[PDB]
Amino acid sequence: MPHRFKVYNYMSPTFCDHCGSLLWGLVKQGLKCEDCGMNVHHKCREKVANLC
Ligand SMILES: CCCCCCC(=O)OC[C@H](COP(=O)(O)OCC[N+](C)(C)C)OC(=O)CCCCCC
Ligand SMILES: CCCCCCC(=O)OC[C@H](COP(=O)(O)OCC[N+](C)(C)C)OC(=O)CCCCCC
Ligand SMILES: CCCCCCC(=O)OC[C@H](COP(=O)(O)OCC[N+](C)(C)C)OC(=O)CCCCCC
Ligand SMILES: [Zn+2]
Ligand SMILES: [Zn+2]
Repeated sequence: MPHRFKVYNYMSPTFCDHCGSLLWGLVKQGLKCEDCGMNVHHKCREKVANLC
């Protein structure tokens, strides 16, 4: 099933579940899936399989 990613403000350092690199920045550092909690870079979103 597709994910439902929504922009998220990460309060502690957090790494992208797709590529492994840090979700760097002060705010809105990436996207969190509302249904499974996966965290991704904005630009990793299209690389993620529809396996929510
Ligand atoms: C030496 C690190 C160089 C890269 C800088 C990345 C960074 O600063 O944020 C990654 C936070 C920072 O850890 P913190 O210093 O904020 O404390 C959390 C550590 N622990 C989870 C064990 C309680 O670390 C983690 O939570 C887990 C990943 C640690 C290895 C990543 C290189
Ligand atoms: C905090 C100390 C740890 C240093 C960071 C370690 C690290 O993970 O570096 C790698 C990620 C790369 O993330 P990027 O935001 O460049 O994009 C990765 C996703 N995609 C390639 C698909 C677009 O890039 C960064 O995070 C570095 C900061 C980039 C700009 C800061 C002025
Ligand atoms: C004096 C103003 C400094 C200029 C920096 C721009 C800024 O205000 O912060 C913006 C970024 C978002 O990243 P940026 O908009 O700087 O670049 C995009 C990075 N990526 C395409 C990989 C997502 O949002 C953040 O939270 C990071 C804080 C700044 C780090 C970037 C150098
Ligand atoms: Zn999901
Ligand atoms: Zn990523």
